[PDB]
Amino acid sequence: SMKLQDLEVIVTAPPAPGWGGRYWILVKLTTDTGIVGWGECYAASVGPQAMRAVIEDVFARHMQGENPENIELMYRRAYSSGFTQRPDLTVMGAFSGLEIACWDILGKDRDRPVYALIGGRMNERVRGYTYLYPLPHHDMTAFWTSPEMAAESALDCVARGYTAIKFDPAGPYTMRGGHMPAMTDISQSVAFCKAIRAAVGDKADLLFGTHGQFTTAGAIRLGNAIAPYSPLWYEEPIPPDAVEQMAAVARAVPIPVATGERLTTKAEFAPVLRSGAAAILQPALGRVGGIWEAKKIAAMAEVYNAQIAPHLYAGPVEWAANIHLAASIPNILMCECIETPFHDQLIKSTIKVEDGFITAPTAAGLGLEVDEALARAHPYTGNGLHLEMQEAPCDY
Amino acid sequence: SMKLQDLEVIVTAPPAPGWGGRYWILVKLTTDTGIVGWGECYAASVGPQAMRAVIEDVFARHMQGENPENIELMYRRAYSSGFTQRPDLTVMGAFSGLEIACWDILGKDRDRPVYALIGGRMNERVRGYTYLYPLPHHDMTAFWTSPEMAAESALDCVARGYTAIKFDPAGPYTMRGGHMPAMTDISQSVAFCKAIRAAVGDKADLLFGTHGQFTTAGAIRLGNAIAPYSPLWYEEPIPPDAVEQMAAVARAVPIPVATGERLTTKAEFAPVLRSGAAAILQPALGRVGGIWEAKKIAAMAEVYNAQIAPHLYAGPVEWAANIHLAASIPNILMCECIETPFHDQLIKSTIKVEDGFITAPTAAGLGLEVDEALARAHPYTGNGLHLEMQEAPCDY
Amino acid sequence: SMKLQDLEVIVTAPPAPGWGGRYWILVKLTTDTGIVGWGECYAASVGPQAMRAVIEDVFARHMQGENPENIELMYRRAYSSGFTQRPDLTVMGAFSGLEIACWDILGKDRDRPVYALIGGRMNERVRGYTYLYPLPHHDMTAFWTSPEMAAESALDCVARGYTAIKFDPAGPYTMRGGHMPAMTDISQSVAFCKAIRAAVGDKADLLFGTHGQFTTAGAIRLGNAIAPYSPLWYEEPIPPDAVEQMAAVARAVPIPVATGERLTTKAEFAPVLRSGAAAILQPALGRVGGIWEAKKIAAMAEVYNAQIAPHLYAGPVEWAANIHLAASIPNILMCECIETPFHDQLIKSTIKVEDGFITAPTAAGLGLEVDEALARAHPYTGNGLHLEMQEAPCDY
Amino acid sequence: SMKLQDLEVIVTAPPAPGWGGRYWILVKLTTDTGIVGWGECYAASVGPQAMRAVIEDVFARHMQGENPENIELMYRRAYSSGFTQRPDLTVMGAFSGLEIACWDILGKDRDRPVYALIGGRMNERVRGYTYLYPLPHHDMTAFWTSPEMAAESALDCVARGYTAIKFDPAGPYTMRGGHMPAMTDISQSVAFCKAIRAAVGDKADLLFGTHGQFTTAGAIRLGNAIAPYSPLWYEEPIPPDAVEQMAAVARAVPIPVATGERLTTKAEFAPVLRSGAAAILQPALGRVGGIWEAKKIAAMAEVYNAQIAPHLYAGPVEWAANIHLAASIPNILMCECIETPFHDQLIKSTIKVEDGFITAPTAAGLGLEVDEALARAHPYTGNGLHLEMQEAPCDY
Amino acid sequence: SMKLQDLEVIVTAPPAPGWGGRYWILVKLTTDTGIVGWGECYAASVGPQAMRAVIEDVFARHMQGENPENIELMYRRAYSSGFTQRPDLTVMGAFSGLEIACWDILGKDRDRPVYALIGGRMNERVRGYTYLYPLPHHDMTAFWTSPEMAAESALDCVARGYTAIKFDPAGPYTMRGGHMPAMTDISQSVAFCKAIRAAVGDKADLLFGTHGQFTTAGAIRLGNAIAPYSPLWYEEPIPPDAVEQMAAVARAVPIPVATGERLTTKAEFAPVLRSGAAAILQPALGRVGGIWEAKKIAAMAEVYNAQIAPHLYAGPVEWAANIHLAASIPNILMCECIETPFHDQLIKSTIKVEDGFITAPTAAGLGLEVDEALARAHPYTGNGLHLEMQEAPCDY
Repeated sequence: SMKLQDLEVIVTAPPAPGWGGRYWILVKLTTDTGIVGWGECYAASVGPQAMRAVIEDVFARHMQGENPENIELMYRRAYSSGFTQRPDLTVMGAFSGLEIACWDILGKDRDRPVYALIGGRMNERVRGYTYLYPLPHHDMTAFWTSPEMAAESALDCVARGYTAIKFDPAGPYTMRGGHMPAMTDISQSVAFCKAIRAAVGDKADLLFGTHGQFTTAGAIRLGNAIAPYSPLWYEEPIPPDAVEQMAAVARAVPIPVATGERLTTKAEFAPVLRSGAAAILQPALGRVGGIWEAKKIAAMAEVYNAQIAPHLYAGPVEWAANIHLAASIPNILMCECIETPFHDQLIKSTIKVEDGFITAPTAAGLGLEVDEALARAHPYTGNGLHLEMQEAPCDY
Repeated sequence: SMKLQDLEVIVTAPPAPGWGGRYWILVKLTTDTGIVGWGECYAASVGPQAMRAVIEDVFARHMQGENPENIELMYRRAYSSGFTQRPDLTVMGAFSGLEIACWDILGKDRDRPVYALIGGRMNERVRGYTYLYPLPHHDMTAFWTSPEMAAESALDCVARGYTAIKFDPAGPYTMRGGHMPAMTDISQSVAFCKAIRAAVGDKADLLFGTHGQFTTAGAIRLGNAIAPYSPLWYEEPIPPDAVEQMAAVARAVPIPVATGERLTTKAEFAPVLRSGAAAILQPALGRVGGIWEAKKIAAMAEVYNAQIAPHLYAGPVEWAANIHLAASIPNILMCECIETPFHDQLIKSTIKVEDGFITAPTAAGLGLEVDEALARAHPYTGNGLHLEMQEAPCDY
Repeated sequence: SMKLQDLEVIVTAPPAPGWGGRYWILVKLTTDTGIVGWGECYAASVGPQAMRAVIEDVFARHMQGENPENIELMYRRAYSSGFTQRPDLTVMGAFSGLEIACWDILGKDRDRPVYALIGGRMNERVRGYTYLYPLPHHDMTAFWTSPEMAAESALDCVARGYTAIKFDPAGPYTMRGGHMPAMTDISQSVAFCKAIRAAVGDKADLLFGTHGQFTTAGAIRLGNAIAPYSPLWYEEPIPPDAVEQMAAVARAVPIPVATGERLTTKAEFAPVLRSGAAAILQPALGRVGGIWEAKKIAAMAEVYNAQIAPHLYAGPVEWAANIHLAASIPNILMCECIETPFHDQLIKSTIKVEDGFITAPTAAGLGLEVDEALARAHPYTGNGLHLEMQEAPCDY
Repeated sequence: SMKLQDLEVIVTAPPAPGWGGRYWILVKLTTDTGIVGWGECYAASVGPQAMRAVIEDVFARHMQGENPENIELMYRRAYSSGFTQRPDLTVMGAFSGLEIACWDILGKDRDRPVYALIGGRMNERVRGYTYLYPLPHHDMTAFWTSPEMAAESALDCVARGYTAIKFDPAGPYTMRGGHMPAMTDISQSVAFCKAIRAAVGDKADLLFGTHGQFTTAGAIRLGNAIAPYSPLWYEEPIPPDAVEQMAAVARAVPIPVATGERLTTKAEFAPVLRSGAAAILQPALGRVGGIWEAKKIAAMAEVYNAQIAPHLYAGPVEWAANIHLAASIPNILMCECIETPFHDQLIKSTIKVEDGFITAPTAAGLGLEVDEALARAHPYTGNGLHLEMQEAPCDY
Repeated sequence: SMKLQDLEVIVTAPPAPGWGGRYWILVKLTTDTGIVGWGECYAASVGPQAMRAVIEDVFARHMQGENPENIELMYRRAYSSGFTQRPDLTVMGAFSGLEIACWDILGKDRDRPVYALIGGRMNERVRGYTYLYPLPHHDMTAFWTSPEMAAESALDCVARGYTAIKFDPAGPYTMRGGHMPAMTDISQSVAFCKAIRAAVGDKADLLFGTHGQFTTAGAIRLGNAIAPYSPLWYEEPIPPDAVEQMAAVARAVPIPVATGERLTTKAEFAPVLRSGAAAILQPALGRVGGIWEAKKIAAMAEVYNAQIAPHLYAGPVEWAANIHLAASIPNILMCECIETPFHDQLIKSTIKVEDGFITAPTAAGLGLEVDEALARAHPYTGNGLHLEMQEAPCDY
């Protein structure tokens, strides 16, 4: 009948230049019958050590002993934990990773690809995209304020088959809340869009990968400045804590709005759709509630004629979860990709970006072979968080 | 992979008094590997023979030769058939039954119950309800306008474990569209409620089960008249073709509004939730687009703090799908039930109501032993449609 | 007094190149007094043979034996059939054709043109428009992605007296639901507009004739990309299954939105006008519920200061119905025309486009002389639907 | 085609006690081919003498020498007269009566009843209702403030077969605008409903026939007070010049609101429906724009799940146009009736109320035989308008 | 300036019967200058052990080595931790308790009560209230379903000077989400209100203390049922994850809605007020973001003419922060109180309820003298969370 039994947490630090963050939180579950599943947690409101305790509390309290088929039940338990029953970002981070592991386990038990268990091969291939990263000759410090070098990266990404590319020239996000962009921030953003569009012409779409730096006013001003270059989407124009405000940006600029990487559960995505705050949803599966929760959200997007674009600023296990969701949904737009040697070998190259696209895996579960020894051979030893928000204010 | 190859359509007609309708449309699917699934189409816009052609077409065009795992894909094909991509009540009725059979097949192939493949056993048991049917010693003509006899039935249902009962005392629905209830329609309604509430007290809920006879004005007048007897739902107050009007009713009466049986696809249920037209959804699985589609709707009701009460005015195969949906969703209210000797024997009693509740089936697929020879022995020889809207006007 | 007695269904297949689709579903009704009427059905959710049974069911069940004068009555039965009373796309497709045939009958009985029966000659002549089709010297396959050949074709349309021309360069529509355009899809749309606008100058309006390929975001991006060339309308920017979304496109682009060819009944058109989803309504009379239902819709659009543009992707019979509707309403915009030899011959040339306009017919009924012989000598033997949604995704 | 040629206006004055008003304005049209049609104008802003000049002007400018078939065209002309194109109550009151005569003419030319021309026999019998008028033995002046005597009248109406009766005990309407009812106005209204509901029980519906006397606040207070007696409708709760405000009453009281007897054209009825100001429309056909205009309005009501209750405070001719409209619309609710010997005599007893209902007429046109001699023998010699608004304030 | 230096977490467990929960999480902060401040964390998503790691992380990352005066800055840091900047229930539960200790420290440094620091003594006495707990002679298990015994408790509370009492007879809250109440749930709720209102008369207000058990529909049914007994408020009618939905209850029932004990930060309270979801806010200070955050929220409530009713289901330390908030805000309504010997002892009887009220404290800071030894002598040895959500479904 099958029962979840063992939990291991492995925090692994990607090697410099560390595209993808300071550390990835990996979970490995084992059933009483020995079926092993991998998952990944997306949480950094507190550090990895605190998260370990959180993940183990979630697992023991709501999941250990349970039949892995009972995803609804386990979600309801974690979501309701401690008389809450409302989005707990940290707890959901914990549960999402464990839940993804459950799916990897279910695919192995059923001997099918995960997407085959959740609606079938809707898509043979999935369109991918990547951030513009420094080229092996780019001054890695200048590269981040250089329209010219970004355009070079864009050109290289296109040659590799990518049909869309993301970037954020808009300046620093801070702990202070939204701020008005400096004029130089606006000019910079225009120069980037101008340079990158001129480079790739029609061959690719531009994704403005803003990080919620701005007040509604600021976002609108910046939104209209980059409008002329025909960006596919305008990501997180304002901080994730004001739904009606983001819908206000959406109405005021011609660019489609994208958001979701910092949201969790359908409870939070529902109002985003209902108000018109975004036309493109970007869950981080390691945060949002897992694959199933994300299937629910994707069905919601359908009735708003909206598309999903799964977030990735983490490791290849989370990414695999994204691919499997992407594969099973009619309204997929594209999957975010982070192509590094370390991403590739953590899973022994089992899933791969091929000329811009990702093919639906054939292997069982997530289709991964996780290199646990490599994972353990790279411990995190910093005291920072996976991601961090600047202390200093915008520079005028 | 398994491919769907064969299709058999079987129209069977319930022996009198025919609780459940004039005929049930069963589809029996078989894959190339010899696995058999049963589905049930809920479609009566035209007769069984036209529907047979519709079902045959839909199957050959969009499903035959396809991996049964690909439910998303097949739904998209059917939904879009012929450059439509909007709800087609007749095609979707055909697809719904085929899609159901697909899940029976997948359940057998995985050797698991259907609910285990769609989120797991969220519910060990499911609350049931029945309509108030005449007792053996009841004049089967007088019964339907009799508060006194309806109360005897109410009592009999309570003694049998049922914790909820439905009735409709409000007069006939006609081809004409909504009308104003005769004042005697309101009086008879209030008298039913008075009698049934008196008899059961707290042991059961009252489900006022209208058939959309009324104009908005009329529906609101009726609703306010039966509100004192505290019904749990007010079902289809008006016709299924004006969401905003139903919401109007919902805002003007204290009773929760239930609707669904005449709706199809999530594209029609979305505006129902969005506009406040109904707090309780009642999809007919043989009509909405199948089990998967209904899972998406249940997920949608979920962010409206709303619940699902699967419709049943058909045979035991559709009921079975209702119950596998029910067992899998946290936001289930109750399942419509119809206990007749024919229902029971058509599935060799494999699924049964017990003391008002239904236990999550255990066997593979839908968990049924369909008695094909018995269904074929009961051909439909009538001229009528499964249901009919009378021609005569409301009698004043 | 006279009654509807006999029905013949005749499916006819136009010769290549096939402007008008794969087949037209013609209905011929005969009264017991021997008067003959013709009509056309617009339905392709299932194939010709299935429709035959549906049409035959609809007629036998609700129309046969009935006084043709009773349009309201027969509509209520079909609309309500089998306890539905919400739009059934397949049943209404069938009914519309029978309904149009009834009008032809009525016109022949009254010895007056149909328009004279439904409000009189409001318009002496009716403004027409056409798709841009390949000129004889055009590469058939290259033409469809060539701004240059389109402008050549558009110039020929102006020469023949057309004052508006339609085209769709935006790419393929798929069963997957709305997608985001490739930048090439946008570029190409712009080049088509630039080219076609430069050729015709003020001499003709451009109608951007899109097909619901896109997501709301994608539709908005495309929309104000083509705005600089001043299209008279922006057709079906998104799929027909999300009203509120289409209104969202309408608020965001400066172009007037037209829609309706995949809609049926006033019940579906009412929320389109009410929501501001479209300023221009394009019923297909063979689908929408017939000439009468279409008059009701046209009067509805009147109180929204909106107009009607009858859709044609079918035969001269549906077209005849369109023109009689057109001649009878104040708020007529224009009438889609498909000028092929076979369109002409099937009605022995009884109605003609002349220098871009059609003159109100004088002959009784629809004013046609249908060439049954011709129709029967062109049967449809194909396996496809009149129209079809492609399975492959948009190419990126 | 035949052309409208001659106009004859005939103002006739019902004998005492004169239920139906001070005078009816009849029009008699003759075609060049000698066909005679009768209609009725409903206009009293200015007196009989000024209205003659209005009617003669409208006829000569817009309708004389036109084919009577061209109803849309003639409406467009009158509606637009003198660069207006917005509802002109006075002009439309003239055109409505002329329009009705056109339908009478058309029915005779076609040799069918008018309803057979406008959608056919949707209804075989029309449900009727009547004001509570004094019984012979009643003090004709005490009666209007006597719940007891009103109850005797209602009870007599039920014996004659009526299933709904109307009354207004709410006090006088003044030229001042809406006022707050005196507490005595409210208590008397209550005492009327109580006595009439007690007398009729379920045998008849109560139609509260207010005359827009009250401010919104006052309307709401009155409505709530009478709610307990369950009136089918609450007529003109406030003046007809603030729709948003009437919607406010409708939302604040449980009683279905009815209005329309003082509105004209679909341009004024659209906002009523659209805002939820009324659930029941009551056009006066001699004012609203004619039979065709009433048809468009009825179609509009359909998509709001609302009904039509044709107004009558005039002669038998406008009543006939009411009956033919009612016969042709699915959403009829009931027709107001005024039973006096003079009504009967003016049309030679040709259409009658029988046991509460009216059977669809059979003779051609309106099916009337108007007694011109009797009309010309009853000249209006008074100065008063058909109806008037009190000068004196409400009495507190 | 002084800097926060040391943190000490102390989990303490109230003795039986343990009103106030399973354990309280206290924090003790010391400055480099040796000043000691106490606070209380309100978090139970995860257990005491995980929360320690959370609290220690938050303190070390964001507050250690900071001037305690910088409350805005420390909040901004914690709120934003790890690129979040949206409400994190778990992290905020940690920071809230730390924040309270900061205020205790500040009050001591300034040598004034905390309220004197945050707007001053707006109120000299705070109005209090309490749950109905069992009286000694009560069967401690029969009591919770005994209207009779609850009435005895309420009556005892009135003798002690309370002017408002809270109770919840509505049934259990489950991890499943909202459910429909059983009729017995509704009848018992009614019997509770009746017996308690009868006993207290006008001497006290009834606070219906529901726990978000119900679906919207169910919430509305329950509310209407209890309305007659005139409760001052209706607490958490539904789960805290659908504001639009809670506003819907508020509009549908006459009882003022209260909520907030499960929300955090002004970012979640703003939409509540803005949508009319609640008229009375009840923040748990140990969860919402601290005393300062509660102050901003109270100011927000002011412009909505809404009040604040500080939540307490924890120890005396959070209660103290409640009292100081209450003392400083114009729109206080009442403070929840839990009177156990252990509450008293933990703070050495230093703040007390007297005759239903609490007098503004006088000693510096929180005005408490926390008994660390008593706290450290009552370790939590259980595994359960402070509160939990039932697994079992509602019993019908």
